[PDB]
Amino acid sequence: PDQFRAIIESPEGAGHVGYQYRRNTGSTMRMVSDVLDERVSLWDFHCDPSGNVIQPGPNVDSRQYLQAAIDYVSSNGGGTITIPAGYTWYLGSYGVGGIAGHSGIIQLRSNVNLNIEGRIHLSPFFDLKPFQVFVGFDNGDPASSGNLENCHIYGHGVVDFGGYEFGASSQLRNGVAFGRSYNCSVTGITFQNGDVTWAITLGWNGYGSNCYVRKCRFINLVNSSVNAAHSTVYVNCPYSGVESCYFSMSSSFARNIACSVQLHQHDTFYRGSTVNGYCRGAYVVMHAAEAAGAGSYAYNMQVENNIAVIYGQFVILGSDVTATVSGHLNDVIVSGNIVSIGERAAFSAPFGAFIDIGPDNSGASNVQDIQRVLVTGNSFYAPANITDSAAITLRANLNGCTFIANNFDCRYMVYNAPGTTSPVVQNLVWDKSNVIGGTHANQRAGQNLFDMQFASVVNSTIEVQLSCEDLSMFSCILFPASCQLSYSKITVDSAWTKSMSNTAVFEGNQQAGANVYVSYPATVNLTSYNTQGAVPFFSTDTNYAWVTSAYSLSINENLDFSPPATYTNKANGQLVGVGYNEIGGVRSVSVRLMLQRQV
Amino acid sequence: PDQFRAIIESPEGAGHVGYQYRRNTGSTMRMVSDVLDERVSLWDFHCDPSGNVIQPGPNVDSRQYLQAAIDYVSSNGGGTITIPAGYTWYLGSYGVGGIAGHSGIIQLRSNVNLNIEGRIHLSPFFDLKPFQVFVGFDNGDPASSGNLENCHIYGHGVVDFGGYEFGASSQLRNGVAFGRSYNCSVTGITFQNGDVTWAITLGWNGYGSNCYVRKCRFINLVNSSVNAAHSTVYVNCPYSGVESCYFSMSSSFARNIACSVQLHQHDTFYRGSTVNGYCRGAYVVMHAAEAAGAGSYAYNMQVENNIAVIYGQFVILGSDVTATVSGHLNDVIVSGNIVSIGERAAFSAPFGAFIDIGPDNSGASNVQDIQRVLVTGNSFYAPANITDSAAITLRANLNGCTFIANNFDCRYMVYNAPGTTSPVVQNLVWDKSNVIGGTHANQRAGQNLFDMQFASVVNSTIEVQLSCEDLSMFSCILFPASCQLSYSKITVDSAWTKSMSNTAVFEGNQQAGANVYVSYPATVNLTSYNTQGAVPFFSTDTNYAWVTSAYSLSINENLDFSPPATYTNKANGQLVGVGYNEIGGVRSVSVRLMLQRQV
Amino acid sequence: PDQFRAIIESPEGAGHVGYQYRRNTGSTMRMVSDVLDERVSLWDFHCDPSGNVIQPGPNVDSRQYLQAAIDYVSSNGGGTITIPAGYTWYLGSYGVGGIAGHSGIIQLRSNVNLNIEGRIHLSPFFDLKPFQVFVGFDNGDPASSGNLENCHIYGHGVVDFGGYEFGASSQLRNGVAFGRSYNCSVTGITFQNGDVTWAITLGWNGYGSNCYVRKCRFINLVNSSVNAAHSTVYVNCPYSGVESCYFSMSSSFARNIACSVQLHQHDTFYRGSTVNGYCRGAYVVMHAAEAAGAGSYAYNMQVENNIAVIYGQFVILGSDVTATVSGHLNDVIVSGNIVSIGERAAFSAPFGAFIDIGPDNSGASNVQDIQRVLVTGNSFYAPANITDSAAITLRANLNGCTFIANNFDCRYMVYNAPGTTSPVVQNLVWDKSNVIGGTHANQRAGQNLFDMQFASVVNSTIEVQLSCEDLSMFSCILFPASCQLSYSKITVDSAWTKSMSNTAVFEGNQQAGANVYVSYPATVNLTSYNTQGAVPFFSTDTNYAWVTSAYSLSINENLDFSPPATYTNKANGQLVGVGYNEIGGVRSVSVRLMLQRQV
Ligand code: NA
Ligand code: NA
Ligand code: NA
Ligand code: NA
Ligand code: NA
Ligand code: NA
Repeated sequence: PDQFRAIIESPEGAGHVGYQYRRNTGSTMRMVSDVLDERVSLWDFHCDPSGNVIQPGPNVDSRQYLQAAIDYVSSNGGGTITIPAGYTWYLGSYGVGGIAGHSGIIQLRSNVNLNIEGRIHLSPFFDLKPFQVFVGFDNGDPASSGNLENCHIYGHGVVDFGGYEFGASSQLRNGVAFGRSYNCSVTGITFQNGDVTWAITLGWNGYGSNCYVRKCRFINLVNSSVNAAHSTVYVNCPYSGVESCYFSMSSSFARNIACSVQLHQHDTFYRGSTVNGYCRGAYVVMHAAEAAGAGSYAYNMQVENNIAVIYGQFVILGSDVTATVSGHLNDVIVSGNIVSIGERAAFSAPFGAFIDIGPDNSGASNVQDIQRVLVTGNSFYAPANITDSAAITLRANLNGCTFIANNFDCRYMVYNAPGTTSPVVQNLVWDKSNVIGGTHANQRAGQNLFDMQFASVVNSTIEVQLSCEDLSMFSCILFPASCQLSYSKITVDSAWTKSMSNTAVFEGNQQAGANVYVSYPATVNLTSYNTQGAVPFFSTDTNYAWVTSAYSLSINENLDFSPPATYTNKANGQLVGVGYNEIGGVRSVSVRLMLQRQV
Repeated sequence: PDQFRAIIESPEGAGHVGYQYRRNTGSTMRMVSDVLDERVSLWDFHCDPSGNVIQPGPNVDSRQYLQAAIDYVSSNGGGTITIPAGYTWYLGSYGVGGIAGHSGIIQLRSNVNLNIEGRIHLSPFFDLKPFQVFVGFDNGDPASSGNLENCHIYGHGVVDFGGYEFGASSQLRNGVAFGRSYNCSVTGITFQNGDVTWAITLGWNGYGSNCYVRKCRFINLVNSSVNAAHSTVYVNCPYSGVESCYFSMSSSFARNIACSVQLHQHDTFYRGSTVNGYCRGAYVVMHAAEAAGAGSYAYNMQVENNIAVIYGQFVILGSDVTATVSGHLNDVIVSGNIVSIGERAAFSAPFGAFIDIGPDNSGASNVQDIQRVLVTGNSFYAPANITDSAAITLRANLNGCTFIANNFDCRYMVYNAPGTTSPVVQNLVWDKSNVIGGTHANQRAGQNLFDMQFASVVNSTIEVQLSCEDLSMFSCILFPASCQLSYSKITVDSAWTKSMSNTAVFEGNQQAGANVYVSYPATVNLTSYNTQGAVPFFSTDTNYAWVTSAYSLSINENLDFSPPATYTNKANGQLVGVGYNEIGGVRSVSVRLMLQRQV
Repeated sequence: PDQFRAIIESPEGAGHVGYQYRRNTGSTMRMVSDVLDERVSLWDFHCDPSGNVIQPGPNVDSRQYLQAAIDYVSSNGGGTITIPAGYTWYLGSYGVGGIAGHSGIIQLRSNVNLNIEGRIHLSPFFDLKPFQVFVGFDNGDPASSGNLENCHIYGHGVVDFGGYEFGASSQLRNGVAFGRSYNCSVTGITFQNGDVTWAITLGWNGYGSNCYVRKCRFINLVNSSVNAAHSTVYVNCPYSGVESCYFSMSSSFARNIACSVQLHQHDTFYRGSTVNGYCRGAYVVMHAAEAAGAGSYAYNMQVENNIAVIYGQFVILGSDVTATVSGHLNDVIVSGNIVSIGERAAFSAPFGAFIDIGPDNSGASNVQDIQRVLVTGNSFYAPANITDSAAITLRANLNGCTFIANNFDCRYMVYNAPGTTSPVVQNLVWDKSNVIGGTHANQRAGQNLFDMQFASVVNSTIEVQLSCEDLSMFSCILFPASCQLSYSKITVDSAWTKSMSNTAVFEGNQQAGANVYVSYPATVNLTSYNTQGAVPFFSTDTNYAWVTSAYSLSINENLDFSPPATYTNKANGQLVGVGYNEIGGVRSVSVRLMLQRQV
C-alpha cells in the first residue's frame, strides 16, 4: 500500500497501470509502459546521469544523448527515433570510435531511422573545422567498414550548419554520409546555412544500393572563398537517385564551384528537381578510382525533367582511368530538362553549356570512353551577352552522343576552344530536329555557330537548320585544317542563309573525302557558251571537283535565256550545266546554288 | 494517501506516474504525461468549458476546438495535430479576426501541421455562402499579412465541401488558402463534393516559396451553373508545383469552366497527374496584377508527363499588363503529356486545343509577350466529329513557340478564327518531326489544315508532313492576303499530296517575298518547241516568277520524248526546262512538280 | 482504497489515471487510456485467450491476431494498425470465409490501413502451396464481392515470401490482392524472396479506381522452373499506376517469364522505375475477358522515364476479343525510357525488343485493334551479338504506332519472322528523327535492317537514316513479294550508303504503286548518243518505269563530257537525261543516283 504508491511514482510506475485497447475484451491485457514503449524519442535519452531530463539549447551538446538513443534502438533490432518539433537540438562535439576518422558527429546504425521533426543545429565548436554530421561507416577505413542497411531520415525538420565558413580548403564537410549504404534514404528534410562539400553522400565507391533523396531542400550550402568544391548530393552506389528536390544557392562562390548532384554509379537518376544559383547541374561520371563496389562501367544514367538556372554547365560527362582500372560511361539519357544560364557577364563564371564533355581531374582529354548518350527534348537558354554559352562544349575525347529534338538558344551549338585540347570525336549526332534559337543573332561576329575545333571527326552527323537570320556569324559550321573529317554527314539547310557569304567552311577541303556526305549553299559565278538553244554554263572557278550535284536557289530575272536548274562537275573542278539561250550570246550570271556531295 | 488517489484521478494524474523507456536504466526518468505530451490530437481540445470531451457529428461545430488546438501548438513553436480517423469533424461557423476578410473557417499557423486522417465536412450553415476552409493569411488585407511558414497538411483523410452550390457567381470558395506561404504543402488528401473556385491556392501575388501539392485527389468540385470559374490548384508563388495528383469532374458545367491547375509564377511545375472531365488542363500565365512578390516574369514553367481527358484547351499561355507593370512569359516546356478531347459535339464546349495562345481577361490580343516555349513529345487526340480541335489555337500575339516531335491527331494543326483577332506572330516553329494524324481525314471540306489567320508571320517555320491522304481539305496551309509573311520557311512534303488540287495557298502571293523560303507541289501544264533533240519546255501559265527551281514528281508515259526533270524560271513568270525529243514535234504535257523557292 | 489499487492494476487502470495535454487548462480532461486508444498496434491483439501477450517468432502463427486487429479497427470506421519494427511476424495458416476461395491469408478491410514497420514472413506451412497474403475481396466469387476502399499499406517494413518454390505451375501466388479496390495503395514496402505470380494486384476486371504503388522494392520474386508466369504489379483498375519503384530478379527463370508491370485498364501509368533481371518491362493490353468494370477500351496508357535491363521485350502491346466483347487499345505514350537487353547469347531468351506487337494468349494475330501509340525520346541498346534484338517486333495486326526521336541501337529496326504470322499493318510511322545506332554494324550478313515480313503495309512511313556504315546488311529495307504496299512513304537517306549494293528492295516491285512515294540510292549504267553538245544519256536497263526523277550522287571524273545531273524516265523503263559532250562520242558511265518516285 505504501509500497504501491511508491511503485507508481517510481520509473516502473507505468508498468503497473493496466490497459486494454478501447476496453476490448479480446485485446491484450497490457501495461501503460508497453504502449509507451511502442514509440521512442530523443527525450528518452536526453537526460543527466541521475535521469533528469535536460532541455536542449545553444549551451547544451545533445550529441551523446542522440547517440545513446541510436545505440539502444539498434540493440533491439531497430525502430524510429523522433527528434521532436518545437525544439532546436544543438550538436557540440565530435563522435568517437569508427566515425572519428570521418570527423563524424553522430553514427547512424542499421534499421534505426530518424524522424527529424525539430531542428538540428551545429554549435560554434565546429566553426572553421571539418565535420560530417551523420555517418554510416563503422570504421575509419571505409574499406574495412561494415554496411549501413535500412536507415531512413525523414520529417519536416531542419539540419542547419550554423553558417560557419570552412577553415581550410582541404577540409571536408558533409550532412549525411551514409557509407556503404543499402536501402537508405532521406526524405522531406531541409539542409541549410553552411559551407560544406556535400549535403548527402550515398554509397562508398560503388558499395551500396537503393539509396534515395526525395523532397528535400538544400539552401545556401556554400558561403566562402575557402570552399574548394561542392556537390550537394553525391550518388556513389547503384540503383539510387535524387528526385523532387529543391536546390538553391545565393553566394557568388557557388556560381563558380557548386554542383547540385553527382551520379557516379550505374542505374542512377536525377529527376524532377529545381536548381537555382549553382555553377553546375549534374556530373555524370565513371571515375576509375571509385569502381570497387559496382564495376568500372557507369551505365543507365538518367537526368530528366529538371528545372535549372545555373552559371556554368548543366550536365558534365566524364570518365577516367587509374593504373589498373579503366572507367567507361555509356547508356545515358538527358531529357525534358528546362535550363538557363543566369544573368551574368560573359566569361565571369565557368563556360556556359548544356552538355560538357570534360577532361579528367588532372586535365587529360585522351582517357575518356563516353558513348551511347541521348540528349533529347530539352530546352536551353542563355542571355544574348553571354559569349561563353554552348549547347555542347566538347573538350575531351568523345565516343558518341546523340542530340534529337532539343531547343538550344545560346551562342554556340558545338564548341571547343582552339589552341586547347584536340578531342578525338566519334558518333556525334546532331539531328535536324534540334531547333537553333535566335537570342544571339547579331552577336556572332568572328564566330562559327558549330566551331569544330577537334583533332578528328568520324561517323558524325551535323544537320544545321536555322530558324532565323544571323548574318553576323562567320559561318554556320567550320572545320579547321587540323581536323580530319571522314565517314560523316554535314548539311546546312538553306533557309535564312541566302545572304551568308560562308555557310559551311572546310579549311582543309575535308568535304572532298570519299565518305563525306555534305550539302550547303554557295554563290557561284557561271559563264555560258554563245550557242542559241540548249547551251552549257560553266563555273568560272575550279574548286568544285568534289561536288556531285548542285541546284539553283536563285530566280532568273532574264527573259532571253535561263541558266541550268541543276549542275554536275568536271575533272578540272568546274561546275557544268545545260541551260537554254532563246537568243544566242555568251551569258554571265551569279547564282546561289545548293552544293551537294553524295546526298 | 487520500491525497494520492485524488491526484491520480485528477487531470495531473499522468504527471505522477513514472516511466522509463523499456526499463532502460540509462533512459530519462519521465512521467506518463511527458510521453503523452509528445503527440497531440483534436481530442485534446474538443471539449466543453468544463473539459468534458465532446463527440463530433453533424450537430457539433468543431471549428473553435480545432482553432484552439492550432493556436496552442503554435504557441510552443509548432508540431503536428492529428484529426483522428474513424470520425467526421464538421465545421459550422466562420472564423474571426484576420481571416474574416477571406471568409475563413480555420486559420493555419506557422510550424503547425495538420495530419488529417479522419473526415472534415462542411455543415449546411455554409450552403449558398462563400468560404475558405483553411486560411494562412493573418490579415484581411493580404498586403498587410504576415507569412505562413512550414505548414503541412497531409494524411489519408478527406475534406468534403458538403455539395452546397454557390449562392452567387461573385462568391469565392477555397479549400486551402495558404497565403504568403513558404515551405507549405498538401499531401495525400482527398478534396471532394463541392462547388468551389479553387481547392488549394499557394502563395499570394508572388509572395511565397516551396509550396507543393502531391498525391492528392480532387473529385467533383464544380456542380452548378452559378459557379463563375474554377482552377483546382492555383500556384501563385515561385519554386512550387503540383505533382502526382488526380483530378476528376463529372458535371457538365466543369466541361465549360474548370481548369485543373494555374501556374502564375516562375520556377513552377505541373507533373505526373491525371485529369478527367475538365474544360482545361493548365493556365501558364504572367498576370501583371500579380507580379508583386516575385517579379513580372514567369519563366521556368513546366507541364510534363500528365494524362488528360478535357473538353477545351490543354495548356493556355498568356501574359498581360497594368498601367505600371508589364508581364512576360518565357522559358516554358510542355512535354510527355498524353491528352484527348472527350467525346462531345462540335462547338459544344470551348474550342478544343492542345496549346491556346489566349487573349487577356478583357479580351485584348495585343499585350502578350510570350516566347521561348518548347512543346515536345506530346500526344493529342480529338474524335473525328470535333471540328473545333487544334494543335494550337493562336489567338493573340505570339513572340515564339517551338513544336518538335509531337503527334497531333485533330482537325486543325494551326488555327485562328478569321474575322476575329489578327495576331502578330514571331518565331512559330513547327518542325517536320511533328506527326499529323489521320482521324479527321475526309472531314475537312472547306478547311485549311494550317489556317494562318494572322496579321503577320515572321521568322517562322512550318514544315508540313502528312502521314495519310486527306483530299477533303481545301489546302494544307493557307495564308490570307491580309497576312504578311516574311523571313520564313514554309514547306509541304509531297507524300500523300499527289491528288491535292491545292497544297500551299498564298492568297496575297506572299511566297514571292525576298526572304521567304518555300516548297510545295503543284500541277503545271507545259508545251515544248518542235525541235528534235534537246528541246525547251515552257509553262503555259506565267505565275512562277518567284520559283527558283522545280522538279518532276510524275512519271513520263512517253517513249518518243521526255520533259525536263528540272526547271527554272524566266522573267515573265514561265517555268523553263530542257527535255529531249527523240523525234521532233511540239509536246504538251501536264506534270506534277515540286515548286521550290530558295530551298 | 483497496479497490483503487486493484482498479489501477486491472486492465481499466489507465482509464482511471487523469491527463490534460501539457497541463493546459483549456484542454480536454481525459484519461491515459483515451490517449493510448488514439493508436493501435498488433500488440493489442497478439495475445492468448487469457489476454497475455504472445511473442512472435518462427513457431507462432500471427495470422488470427492480425485478422482480429483488422476486424476490430474496421468496426470503428477505420484507422491504421502498426506492425512493429524490431520483430518478425510469421504467418502460418490460411484465412477463412470469403478469402478462402483466393487462398487468402489475411483479409484487408475498408479504411483500415497497415503501417508495416517490422517484417512479415511466411512460415513453411506454405511451402509448395498457393497463397495470397493480403486479400481485399470479401467473397470467393469476385463478381459477388463487395469493394475495398481507402486501404493503404505503407512503411519501411518487409514482406518476405520465405523462398518457397511453387508446388505446381497451375498454382497462383500474390502479395497484395486488393480486389475491387478504390483508393488503395502500397508505399515504401519491400517484397522479397519468393516464387510468386504477382506481388501486387490492383483492381479486378476493371473494377476499382485510384490505386497506386509507390517507392516499393520487389526483389527476387521468381525462383523456380515451376513458376508459369510472373507480373510484379498488375494494374487492373483505371486511374491507377506504379511509380518510383525498384524491381530486381536474379534467377535465370525470371529472364524468360517475368514482367515488371502489366497495365490492363485506361488511364494507367508506369513511371520513374528501375528494372533489372526481368524478361519484360510492361504489358500494355486490353483483354476482352477483363472489360467488365471500366469498358472495353484501354486508353491513356503511359510508360515513361523508366530505366531497365531486360532480356526479352520492354513494352508489349496487345488486345483481344471474346465471343461478346472486343478489346481495343489506343492512346498510349512510351517516352523517356532508357532500356537495354542484358548480356546474353543470341536466342537464349525471348526475342529482344523495345516494342512488341504481340499475338493474343492463344497465339492469334488477327484480332488486335491497337492504334494511336506514340513512342518518343527513348533509348534502346542491345549488345552486338544479340541477333534477336529489334526496335519493334511487329507480330500481329497493327492499326497504328508512331516513332519519333528515339535512339535505337540493336540488330533490327522493324522485324517480323518470315514464315510466321503475316500481320496487316496500318499507320506505322517511323520518322527520320529516329537515330539508328552502330553497335551491330558488320553483324548483319543476310539481314534486312527493316525486314517488312507482313501481309500488307498501308498509310505507313519509313524514313531510314543511317548514322554510320554497315555494308554487311543485305538491305536497309526489304519488302517480300507477298507484302502489299500502298499509300506509303519509304525513303533511304543516302549518307553512309554509297557502297551498298542494295538499299531498298521491293521483291514484288511494290514501289511502282500509284500512291507509293519512295526514294533510295541505286547504281545505274548509262550510255549516251554520239552528238557533240547537249546530248541524251539513257540507262542500259529498263527497270525504271516507276521513277519520277533521279539525280547524281557521283562525281564526274571526265573533262570532255558530263552526264546529266538529273534524269527522268521513258515508257520503256529507261532513265533519260541531258548531259553535255564538249567533244563528241558515245559515252558509257556507271553512276550512283538517288531514285525518286513522287517525292
Ligand atoms: Na546515342
Ligand atoms: Na588532326
Ligand atoms: Na522555343
Ligand atoms: Na496584316
Ligand atoms: Na500515333
Ligand atoms: Na499479302
